[PDB]
Amino acid sequence: PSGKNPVMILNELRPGLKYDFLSESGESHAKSFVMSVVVDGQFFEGSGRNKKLAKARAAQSALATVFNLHL
RNA sequence: GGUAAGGUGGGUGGAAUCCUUCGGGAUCCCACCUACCCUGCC
Repeated sequence: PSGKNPVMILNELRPGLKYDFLSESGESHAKSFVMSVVVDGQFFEGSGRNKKLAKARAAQSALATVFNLHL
């Protein structure tokens, strides 16, 4: 699969970044997680119900800002 | 007992960029399978 997230778009348009996962909360049926990034020296964040959703949110923010575009 | 929703681990497969002595190296994503955790309905 070529991908399903804004993560791969960013990582193909302009790679050269770092990511930092952050802790979780809630019960197993309402669980949440978060994922942050450092791109071009900027910083971004994005929580979600799972690890992929977190990175998709944070990477979409990192993309739109650093790329001066939108998803 | 059956039915449905979400999360995590493990295994396998698929996919992209960068570098390369073309043997390889680095970065990175997804799906499937299996097990586990947990909630809703009847």
